[PDB]
Amino acid sequence: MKIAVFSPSESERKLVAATEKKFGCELKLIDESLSAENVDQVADCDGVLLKPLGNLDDEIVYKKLADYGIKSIGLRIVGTNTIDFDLAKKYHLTVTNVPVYSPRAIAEMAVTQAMYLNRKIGEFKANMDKGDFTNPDSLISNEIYNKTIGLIGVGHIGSAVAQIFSAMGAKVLAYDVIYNPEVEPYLTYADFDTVLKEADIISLHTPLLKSTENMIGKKQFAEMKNDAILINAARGELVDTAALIEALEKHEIAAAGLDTLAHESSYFFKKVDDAQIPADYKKLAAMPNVIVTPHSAYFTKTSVRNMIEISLRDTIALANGERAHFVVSR
Amino acid sequence: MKIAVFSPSESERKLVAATEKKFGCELKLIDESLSAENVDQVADCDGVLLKPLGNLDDEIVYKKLADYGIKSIGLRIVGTNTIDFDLAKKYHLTVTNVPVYSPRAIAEMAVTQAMYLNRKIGEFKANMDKGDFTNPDSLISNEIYNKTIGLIGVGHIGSAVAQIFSAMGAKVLAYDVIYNPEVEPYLTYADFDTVLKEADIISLHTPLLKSTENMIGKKQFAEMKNDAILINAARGELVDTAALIEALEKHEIAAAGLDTLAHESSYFFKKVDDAQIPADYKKLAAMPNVIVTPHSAYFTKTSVRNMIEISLRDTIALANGERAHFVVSR
Amino acid sequence: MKIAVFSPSESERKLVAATEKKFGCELKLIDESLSAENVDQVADCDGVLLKPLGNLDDEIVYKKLADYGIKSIGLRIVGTNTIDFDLAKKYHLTVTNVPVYSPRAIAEMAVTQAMYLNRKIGEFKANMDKGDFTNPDSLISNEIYNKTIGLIGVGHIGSAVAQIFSAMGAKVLAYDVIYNPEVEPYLTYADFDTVLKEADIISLHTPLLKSTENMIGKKQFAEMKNDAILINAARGELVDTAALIEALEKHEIAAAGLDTLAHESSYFFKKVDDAQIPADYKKLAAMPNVIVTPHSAYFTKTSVRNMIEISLRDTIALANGERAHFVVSR
Amino acid sequence: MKIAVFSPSESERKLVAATEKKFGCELKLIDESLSAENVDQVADCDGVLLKPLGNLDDEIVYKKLADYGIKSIGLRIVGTNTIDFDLAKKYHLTVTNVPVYSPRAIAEMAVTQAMYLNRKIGEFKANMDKGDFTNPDSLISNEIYNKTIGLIGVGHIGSAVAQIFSAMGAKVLAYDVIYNPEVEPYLTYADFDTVLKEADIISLHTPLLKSTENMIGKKQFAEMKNDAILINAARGELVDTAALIEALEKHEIAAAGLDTLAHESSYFFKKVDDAQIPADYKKLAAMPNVIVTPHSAYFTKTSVRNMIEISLRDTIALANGERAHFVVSR
Ligand SMILES: NC(=O)c1ccc[n+]([C@@H]2O[C@H](COP(=O)([O-])OP(=O)(O)OC[C@H]3O[C@@H](n4cnc5c(N)ncnc54)[C@H](O)[C@@H]3O)[C@@H](O)[C@H]2O)c1
Ligand SMILES: NC(=O)c1ccc[n+]([C@@H]2O[C@H](COP(=O)([O-])OP(=O)(O)OC[C@H]3O[C@@H](n4cnc5c(N)ncnc54)[C@H](O)[C@@H]3O)[C@@H](O)[C@H]2O)c1
Ligand SMILES: NC(=O)c1ccc[n+]([C@@H]2O[C@H](COP(=O)([O-])OP(=O)(O)OC[C@H]3O[C@@H](n4cnc5c(N)ncnc54)[C@H](O)[C@@H]3O)[C@@H](O)[C@H]2O)c1
Ligand SMILES: NC(=O)c1ccc[n+]([C@@H]2O[C@H](COP(=O)([O-])OP(=O)(O)OC[C@H]3O[C@@H](n4cnc5c(N)ncnc54)[C@H](O)[C@@H]3O)[C@@H](O)[C@H]2O)c1
Repeated sequence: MKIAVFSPSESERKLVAATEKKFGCELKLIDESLSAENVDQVADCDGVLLKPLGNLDDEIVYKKLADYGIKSIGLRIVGTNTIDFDLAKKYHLTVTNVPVYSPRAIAEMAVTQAMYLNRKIGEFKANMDKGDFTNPDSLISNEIYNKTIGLIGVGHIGSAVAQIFSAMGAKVLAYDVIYNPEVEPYLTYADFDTVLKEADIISLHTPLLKSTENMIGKKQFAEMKNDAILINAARGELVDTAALIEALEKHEIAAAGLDTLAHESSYFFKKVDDAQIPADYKKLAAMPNVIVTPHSAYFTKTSVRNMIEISLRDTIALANGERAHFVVSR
Repeated sequence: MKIAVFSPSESERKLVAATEKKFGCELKLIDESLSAENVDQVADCDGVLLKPLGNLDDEIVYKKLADYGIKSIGLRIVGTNTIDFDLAKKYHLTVTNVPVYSPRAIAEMAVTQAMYLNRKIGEFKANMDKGDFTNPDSLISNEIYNKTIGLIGVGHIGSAVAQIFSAMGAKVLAYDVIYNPEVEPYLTYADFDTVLKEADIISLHTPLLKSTENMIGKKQFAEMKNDAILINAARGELVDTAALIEALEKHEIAAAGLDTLAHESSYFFKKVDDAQIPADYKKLAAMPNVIVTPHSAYFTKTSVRNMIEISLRDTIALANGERAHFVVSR
Repeated sequence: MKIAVFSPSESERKLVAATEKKFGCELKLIDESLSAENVDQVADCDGVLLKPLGNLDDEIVYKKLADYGIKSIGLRIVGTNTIDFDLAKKYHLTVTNVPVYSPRAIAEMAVTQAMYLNRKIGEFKANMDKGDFTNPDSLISNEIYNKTIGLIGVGHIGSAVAQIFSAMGAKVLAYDVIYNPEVEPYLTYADFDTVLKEADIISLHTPLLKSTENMIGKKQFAEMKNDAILINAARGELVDTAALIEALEKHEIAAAGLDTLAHESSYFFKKVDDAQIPADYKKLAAMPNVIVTPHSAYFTKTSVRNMIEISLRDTIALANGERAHFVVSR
Repeated sequence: MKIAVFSPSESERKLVAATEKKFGCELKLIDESLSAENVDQVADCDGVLLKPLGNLDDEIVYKKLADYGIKSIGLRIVGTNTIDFDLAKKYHLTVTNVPVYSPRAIAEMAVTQAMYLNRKIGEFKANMDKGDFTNPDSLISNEIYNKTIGLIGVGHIGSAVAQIFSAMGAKVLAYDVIYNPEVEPYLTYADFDTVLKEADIISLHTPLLKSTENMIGKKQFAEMKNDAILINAARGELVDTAALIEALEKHEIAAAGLDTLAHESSYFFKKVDDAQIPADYKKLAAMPNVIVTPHSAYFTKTSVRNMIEISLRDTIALANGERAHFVVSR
């Protein structure tokens, strides 16, 4: 039928025809995200796909959706915080989401950042920018199969990181609160401290909770090997940025790959002026042994494709009164 | 026994003591390369270990080796272009080398640079510098298991690139003029032209011969995919640098990672002033979709140790009358 | 505390001390499974672990459990059919289970059987038993990386089979009703018929439903490649045994590995006399190109360990009024 | 051109036509091995392709080759023990061979037999025959990623066994007298004795020399784990068959898979009567924890094709004056 798609990305636009054909449906793209202003635009539609910028706070929207026969909120993301479930239940609109879009995409960004820093390519470049094309011992590297990898958390994504590294021959240790037999071939569970002590490469794969805010701080960097490489492609708030920067400057660790940062929402996904970018980012950005990507581990064709198709699939099912995989409503 | 060592790296120095214990021999360390000037320091030595800066022109050195009972010359490296094998023969100096110190060192540089450029991490950084923290579609990436790898030449190193990439799920194609059943679990043989046409990532592993100089030029960039990544951790002269720069500038290929570059001799392995760095490097280094490392793919602990411990071991054998594994002709 | 363990296996007995220590609890093993007769034995216990032979039909058991403070039925299996949930809810006894004990154990049995039949070791043995130590062409094999694998269903177990085979270099196709991004690196989804047509090795990984009873029958064997190898380490009822036997005898397929068979419960896990074993089994047993194991893909140390520990873990939690992973009760 | 072929296998016959087209040459097929009796059939031939049953004793054959312009002798196999290299030299017959036709053929036999015996599939069958369909603890297995593999010798084949096993998650240890950096991602080097002590699965990949005959005897079985699996797809004479049988009978090791056996010449590759089969084979074949295959680890399509297409290719080159890759000394 006709499904409204709000807040389409440049990348989602490229998929529309394929998607229309595959699902035998029409997509109606609207350039802003859904809000009391432009809800009058789903009148001609049977369902709705959202990428909310900011909260759906008012109920004039939640009502007018019900009026037009819409029975679902189809989210093209994992995050649900913009969705007032108070109102959702009230108007009988269920909510679907997209939790798993591509674990390998994030995983591969993690491994990639780790590789580059291990090989010290940025430091070399910094050396070269100043005229130094030597091979000093300080920039000596090592084969990845001589490395121990430490995962904090596993999940779909950590599971994938281990698969990859273990496939290159590295030894992989993980701390976790749940035991999962699936990953045993690829890693060995150990506890938190042995993992911080013995890892050459550490990568974060922990959900953000009040209990894990700042779980990597000054104490942990000191416990880490001085030539270790931290990677955080999980949640910025897991790491104490200042403790990081300091650990970096005092050489208590060797490098870092960050696809997330605390207080990122202020500048990530945005165009901005110098005066708008925070100073901690600028510090990390100026370091040849640091990578920062703007939270784009996810950003592959498959992630983008799946974000559309999984959300559409569920949303159509609930337009037919059929059953949808990824509810979050009862 | 005592084996002399010429012109070690500062990281070669770091292993010395460990090597002495592990072999149970002494290592008379001389900073500068062997010459008529320092040849007499070998008097009290059994065998010799060589890293020649330059051609070994003088003959009075080859005589004096054989007058000191030196029965072989142990290249720590793979090159031979300074050994006058004619003089070696008269003085009955058998000549060993190290051809295989760490294929995976180099394979991993090549993989590492491919993944970084695939994830377009430097293009993201180039944006972030100008205030842009978005995810435009021009920087969308892909999972490695959706890419095709094309190898020109295989060899020890290429074989290793194929193992790793195919272990991450990629299709690996390879062109070679010699068949090796060993590598078929990891790749599929194809014609040169089909490799260029079909490969998303192309990595060169072809020796520099007279018939392979500028093997990749204008014609061949023309034949590649326009989102292709070209990796050269082999020999700079395999690639026509102007053809490459033009191809990059015109977006006829997507990225390149080069550990080696035509005309590098003049500045690789040196400290130099802006004026001494060529203009073709300055262009490449300015491109956020390019990586240049200073021929450091080899540079791991493992390599540095093997450069020493493999030469030593054939040098001690030949001194004891035994078999060396890496004797060399012409 | 003290947890009763009913119907302990010989293998579970070997784990008890380790388990007691790890969980800081006492295990009380009872040789029969739980029944109205011996329920008076959990009086001294705080929870209960079951391996039911046959249905828990009567409620004298379900009551007397409640009387003694027991708040859970802790199953050391996946199957719940013996559990009268009518009565469970009635006595406020929740039910836990063990769905995932070791996917790799089943997966590895599958791969193993497949390998052996591909290499034709049994046919060779049959040849040898008669005095033939030749290498006839009919018993020529091939490298596994020249093979295409077909999975019907994926799941945890199929996912694992693909990982392994793909790691050996084989091409892996799967049909499935759900899309799972996790397995894309290891297989390629295709539809049912292409998979039956193009696979050299096919393995079943489909749950038993009325819709999948006999889904492999005469029609399918005919569609399969004549030199293909079917493996069923899923559910016996998925395959039409007579259609199988016939396909085997007419050489419409080449071999089969079966850890399950229709009407197995009559003899599996049992000691029996010749007159007690069915004729279809005896036929398949007499074929050198057939393996039948008595439903023991699961049977490793890890499966057995996990079956105990996962069921104990949950069961203790519910003894404390804490939360248990694997409920099946509401 | 025309190349004669002597004593092809019936599976060698099957490839002939395909080979002719792929090379664009003829293949004059002669059933029996080259002799003074059939040497004259080569008159109209360019080069020759050899599978000698026996010693090439006569000299008048070597003369007549060189009178027919035959410049080389192309062994399709790896053996040389029937080539009188002395006579080859006078007649200027350069002598090629095939040492590397398919390392993975054999590696995969070795892996296949290890997994079958680890899963104890034959011990289960031995039980099922006697009416027992249970899962006693004496037949419990384990996941491959919990086992340690020990390789005595590496080589092309051993290297392949290490790749596969380490790709399934196992720890691989190897003893060798030569260092190869290439294999370090897949295994870790150790002493001979620590390999025997620590390995759950042991696979031999050591050439039969005078110094390796009965390399595995009573002493060494004594040193192995008592649930160890010994795999010999190398050369029978590496193992003391009586020591092995005694070790099995006494349960000093857990299983063995042998593709090769001391004194096999007398019955491997033949059809024979009970009376002609030795008693040490009869014992082994009776053990459900043993596998004997008739030296067929090599036997894949790929091998058979390479035995022909690698010899052909060096034989055509040498006939055209070009370089052969597998010329042989002594
Ligand atoms: N940068 C990105 O592009 C991006 C995108 C999506 C998700 N993420 C983040 O990456 C993480 C990994 O994703 P996933 O799908 O593999 O995870 P998941 O959410 O599927 O599973 C989380 C896992 O973390 C572990 N864990 C739970 N509590 C923990 C604790 N207190 N301490 C340590 N470990 C704990 C458990 O193993 C659990 O299974 C997510 O939690 C999310 O925060 C990042
Ligand atoms: N960047 C570094 O740090 C570094 C250091 C040392 C060596 N290298 C280079 O890495 C490269 C890969 O090494 P390798 O072990 O594969 O080399 P190798 O010498 O072991 O074999 C190279 C392969 O190239 C193939 N080849 C030959 N002629 C060819 C042609 N005309 N076209 C295509 N292929 C051809 C050969 O079959 C051979 O198998 C080599 O060129 C080596 O010089 C790089
Ligand atoms: N022999 C043994 O030792 C043993 C032990 C446990 C389970 N099993 C069997 O093996 C199977 C695989 O286990 P698992 O944990 O990987 O699976 P699972 O139960 O976790 O998942 C089942 C999967 O099968 C697929 N599927 C569902 N319906 C289908 C249909 N109609 N046609 C084709 N495919 C469909 C889906 O991908 C689904 O995810 C189980 O379903 C079970 O029957 C065997
Ligand atoms: N069963 C079959 O079908 C079949 C067919 C052909 C060959 N093979 C055999 O398979 C075996 C493995 O082949 P490969 O390619 O590894 O052989 P290879 O000749 O390539 O190398 C064998 C390795 O054994 C090592 N070695 C040498 N002396 C040793 C000693 N004293 N102790 C321990 N190790 C030592 C060497 O370092 C060498 O690396 C060989 O013995 C070969 O004869 C079997």
